[PDB]
Amino acid sequence: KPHVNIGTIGHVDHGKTTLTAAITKVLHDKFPDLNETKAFDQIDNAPEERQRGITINIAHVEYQTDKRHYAHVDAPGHADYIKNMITGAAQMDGAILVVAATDGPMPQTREHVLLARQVGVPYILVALNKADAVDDEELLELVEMEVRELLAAQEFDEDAPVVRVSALKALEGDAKWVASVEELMNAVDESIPDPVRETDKPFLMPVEDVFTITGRGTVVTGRVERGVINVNEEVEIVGIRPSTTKTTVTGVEMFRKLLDQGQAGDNVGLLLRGVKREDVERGQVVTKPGTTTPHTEFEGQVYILSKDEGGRHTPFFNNYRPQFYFRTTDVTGVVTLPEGTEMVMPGDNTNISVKLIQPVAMDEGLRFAIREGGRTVGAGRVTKIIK
Ligand SMILES: Nc1nc2c(ncn2[C@@H]2O[C@H](COP(=O)(O)OP(=O)(O)O)[C@@H](O)[C@H]2O)c(=O)[nH]1
Ligand SMILES: [Mg+2]
Repeated sequence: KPHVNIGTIGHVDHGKTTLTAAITKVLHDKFPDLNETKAFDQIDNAPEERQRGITINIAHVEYQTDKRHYAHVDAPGHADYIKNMITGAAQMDGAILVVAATDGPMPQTREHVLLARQVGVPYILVALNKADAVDDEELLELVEMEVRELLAAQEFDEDAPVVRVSALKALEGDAKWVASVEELMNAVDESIPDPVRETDKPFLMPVEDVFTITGRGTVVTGRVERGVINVNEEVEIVGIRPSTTKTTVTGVEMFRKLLDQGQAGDNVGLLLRGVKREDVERGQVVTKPGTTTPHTEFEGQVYILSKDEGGRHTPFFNNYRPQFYFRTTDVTGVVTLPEGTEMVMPGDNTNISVKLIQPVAMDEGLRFAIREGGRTVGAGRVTKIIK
């Protein structure tokens, strides 16, 4: 019964919210287990979400098929999709592209799929909507060519399936189009690959602080993001200071217990053999040995907080010196703007190149904040690393 994060993406007036309403409905009349059929009113008039200091407008919805339980996310505004995806309100494990068969792919449709590659969304599949209105069959055929050629150039594939649906007629109970969105949810079931168990990910916990206890005890604290660790297994601290450390954890303890295994998500304290207190910093990470290494230069995709959200006032140029909150620490780096971009306004999303004065353990698809002395001015995700 795996849990999966998906969402509808596409142009405005193309019927993303309708299909989301149809999807939840089609499974609620067809399942006692599936949650309340949500109506267009409460999905379209989406609530307001504030995460990491950024304001969003996101509609969360849950439903489950017989193969997976899903966590669906929809937004009203296009910019909200820019916000959500880059700032991770939906660490999406799949995505449903919505292409209205009347218009076809529009700038956002390309912009959404493009941005899907920037944040590492593994799969995108297509829901050819509004087929209740298109007479011509060979027009529909071509509408599939433009898309499948949009998804092919953005490193996706022919493997991804296009499903002609009607988000309206299925929503209105028409058994011919109700079955159409039914096939979608089976494609959704099989096409999107199974998202890895956060337990089965390789071990990773960011360091939060460090103290001296007993005589030989130098505890490190943090909440495990990835994986689990067995007591006395070698770990690897990763580069707030320039070097790469290596030590064998000798005791893990959560609250009253002193476990031999800490799970992903647990607030845990790790006692270590072979380093002292002055060898560990916030933002350092205790990885499984050799799984991850710390880089210094990378290529990211960042969203800048706008005037209305308390974002930066002056636009910034190359050789911009902010801090980058990679995990539990603010590391200062310098910017180079992409060829063609001379200035970054508030509001603007952009690709970006960054050189850090520090080394930081990082992988692609890692959220980070951009701050002016603690005050966050933006956020983003790693897209490409260099050196
Ligand atoms: N005929 C038809 N109209 C649709 C369909 N899906 C959505 N619409 C229309 O599209 C309009 C906006 O739908 P909505 O889901 O809010 O679009 P989005 O949120 O921008 O993706 C509504 O007035 C619907 O009547 C469909 O499958 N068939
Ligand atoms: Mg919408």
